[PDB]
Amino acid sequence: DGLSNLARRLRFAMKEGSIWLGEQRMILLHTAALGALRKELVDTLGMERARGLFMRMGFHSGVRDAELAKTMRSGHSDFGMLEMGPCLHTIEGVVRVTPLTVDINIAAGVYHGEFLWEDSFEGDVHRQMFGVAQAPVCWMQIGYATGYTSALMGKTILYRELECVGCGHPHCRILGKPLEQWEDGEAELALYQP
Amino acid sequence: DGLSNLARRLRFAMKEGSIWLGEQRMILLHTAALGALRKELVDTLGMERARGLFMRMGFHSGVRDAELAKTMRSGHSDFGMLEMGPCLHTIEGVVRVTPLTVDINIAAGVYHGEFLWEDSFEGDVHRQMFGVAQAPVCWMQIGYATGYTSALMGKTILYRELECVGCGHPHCRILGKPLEQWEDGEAELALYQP
Ligand SMILES: Cc1ccc(O)cc1C
Ligand SMILES: Cc1ccc(O)cc1C
Ligand SMILES: [Zn+2]
Ligand SMILES: [Zn+2]
Repeated sequence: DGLSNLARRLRFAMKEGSIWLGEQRMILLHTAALGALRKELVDTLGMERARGLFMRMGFHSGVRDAELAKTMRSGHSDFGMLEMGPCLHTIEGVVRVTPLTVDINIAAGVYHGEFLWEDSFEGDVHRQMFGVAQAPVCWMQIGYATGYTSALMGKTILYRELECVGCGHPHCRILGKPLEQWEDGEAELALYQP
Repeated sequence: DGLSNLARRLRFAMKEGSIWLGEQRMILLHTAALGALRKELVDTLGMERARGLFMRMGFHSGVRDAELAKTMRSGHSDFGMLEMGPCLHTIEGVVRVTPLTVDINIAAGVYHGEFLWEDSFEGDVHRQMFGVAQAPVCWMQIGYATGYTSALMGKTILYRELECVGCGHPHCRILGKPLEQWEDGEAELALYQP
């Protein structure tokens, strides 16, 4: 439903050699190509520095998709507004999202969201070049959620992966909530600065 | 155009959150998101380190798409083979290509090709993050042509931008030819090494 609706805002304009999602120009990019960039970045700047670059890239994508969802706001509930995010992420072929428990009220600054991630392109791309890892590896995907939800709520909303396919788990699972409700929220917020 | 022929190799499966072009998984990525990453890489590693990283990412994309083109060899001419490169580059929303002159024989190792680039995503976004540039800026786009053509020929075909919108130019213009037919071809080839 949310997919069908938002999918109509994705258009291919070959006569411009361009692709548009709402107001934003998009490119189709091979995950292998992004994966080899990630490898170079990790290999030369280190896992931590690379994680941040990607999280902030994901952050701007999410902010942009939130602007797009903001225009499509009429008739939609707060949850329906939130749902567009997972939907765009899915349309963009990034990940398949299933909302598990979602508590939102934008007026009241209420947000607590848990989501299932399946077929995370990031997790199964890190795998093909690093194998399994200690910490969660879907950095760009997390930044997108963070970006999208913070833009929607008009306040800092951070996300963490509780489990991730690149750690060896069967799925990625994420939790989003306001900066105040994270035990190390200040360290988390830092990663989103250049 | 044969954009039609290749269009059938692009399959969107939203009900799964994935996009495949031939046998490569793809994502739709906001050019503004790539722009932000590009900005951080320049500021942190310099113009030339970054240019290298993008050329190499583009190179990987090109090599993968030439693999797709090869499965569609059918009863195509060498030029018709060559032509799927520009077609894929246009399907992926990167740029629209116009051949000026194309001289190719894969068997004999001959290649000399000049093209127009219109509506370059990469030139357009570089200007938005840095302004007009001193030298051509469609790094990822050049690497793709290089990678695609080199993989198709089984020999190193390097491309250079003679003109670029990122420079104040009303369009981009490129020249591709074998390594040995460039005077500086050994220092150009260096950028394709991590
Ligand atoms: C809000 C949002 C957007 C995209 C996702 O993958 C997940 C979430 C939670
Ligand atoms: C070969 C090839 C591939 C992609 C382009 O944009 C241009 C050329 C010439
Ligand atoms: Zn993950
Ligand atoms: Zn250019």
